[PDB]
Amino acid sequence: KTLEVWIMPNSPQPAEDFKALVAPFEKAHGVEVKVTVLDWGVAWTKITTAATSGVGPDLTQLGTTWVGAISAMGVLEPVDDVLEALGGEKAYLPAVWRTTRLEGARQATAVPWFSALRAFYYRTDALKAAGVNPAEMFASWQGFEAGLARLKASSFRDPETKAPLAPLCTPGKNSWDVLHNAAPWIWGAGGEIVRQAGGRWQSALNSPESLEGLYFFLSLAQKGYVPAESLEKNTAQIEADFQAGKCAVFASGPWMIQRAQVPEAKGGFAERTAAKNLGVAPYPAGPKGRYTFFGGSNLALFNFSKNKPLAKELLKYLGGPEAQVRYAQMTGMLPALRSAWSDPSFQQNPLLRTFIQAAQFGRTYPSLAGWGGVENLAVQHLGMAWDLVAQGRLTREALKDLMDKASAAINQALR
Ligand SMILES: O=S([O-])[O-]
Ligand SMILES: [Cl-]
Repeated sequence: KTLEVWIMPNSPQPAEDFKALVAPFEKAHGVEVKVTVLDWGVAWTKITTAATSGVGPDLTQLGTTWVGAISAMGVLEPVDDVLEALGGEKAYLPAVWRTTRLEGARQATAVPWFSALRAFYYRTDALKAAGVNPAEMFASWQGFEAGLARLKASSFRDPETKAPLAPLCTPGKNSWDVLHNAAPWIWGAGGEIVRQAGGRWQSALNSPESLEGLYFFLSLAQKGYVPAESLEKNTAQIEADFQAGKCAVFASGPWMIQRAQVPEAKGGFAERTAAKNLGVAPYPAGPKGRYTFFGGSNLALFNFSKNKPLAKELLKYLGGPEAQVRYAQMTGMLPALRSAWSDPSFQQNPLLRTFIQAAQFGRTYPSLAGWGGVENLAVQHLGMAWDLVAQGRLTREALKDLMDKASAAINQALR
């Protein structure tokens, strides 16, 4: 008696980690869980083919931003029942709960599995040497920029590189997460990517507030705070640069905390100066709010499964306390289930405690069926803004004309 699950590579040994996660469930139910690991390069197309053909697994992982699109194809089983048995809506952050359904939909089609959230890592030694107080650097945007000006002026050299640290490392346009990097700034200025008006969704990227947050973020790169080399690279490469002592400050997820403990030999950075001088702070309070970008993944049940009762039991298991703590450990993510945040594995680690403070500002995109195309069209136009930054040519006026073009393309795709 077997269940099939599709996952993406969430942990260092994806298949082995997941088989170890579900071993107590297999024992309690006398069943085998078969897991297939889908590379992020192919997971979407594969899940899409499963949806159209009626051929696929019992359960699939979905990126949180995938929920709307797959739910709208009519192929996912309602899991309102699973979510109630896990404690219902108030068992989750509002931003995580929004990812359980197509936006506006009556029934839940996905169970929260784990959360990817971004906070700022910083070199405690570099801020010390630049005379930057971390509380002030991360309390306002003015403080954030004043902090980067002291880090730019600083004579601090990394003990290993014997070279200056870049004040801020961030990707520009050559990364999968272009929109995610900008989102906190758009939100913090009081804006948003999409808005409801006359009862339908429209681009809000050209709103006054959205443009202010975007220009604030992008102009940091234009003022000398971000290396030109950062703008050509992806998030993984920027991670590597921070580990190798080239960056004072950069946004990433909780997984860096585990990597700081792992030898270079085994793909961690324990021996690097950065590992022993690691601070974390949430994104700084904006003038019109304070927001932490949430992503990560949920689990869903194809309505063609012949094993819905056992699959729902496995959804309750994976979504529930013990597996929530266990898989967060394996993946270096935060549990989707808020009760799992009190586990000693989190509470005994001050860096994880800071990620839990960052979690209270949690915000996600609305779960639109057409979210992919909105994000893709946004990212096309943000990329052109990053090109202007790279030349020192981004003005507020030039940013507005690109986001007006973005907004016309987005509105047509939504209309
Ligand atoms: O360092 S103590 O806060 O875990
Ligand atoms: Cl939004």
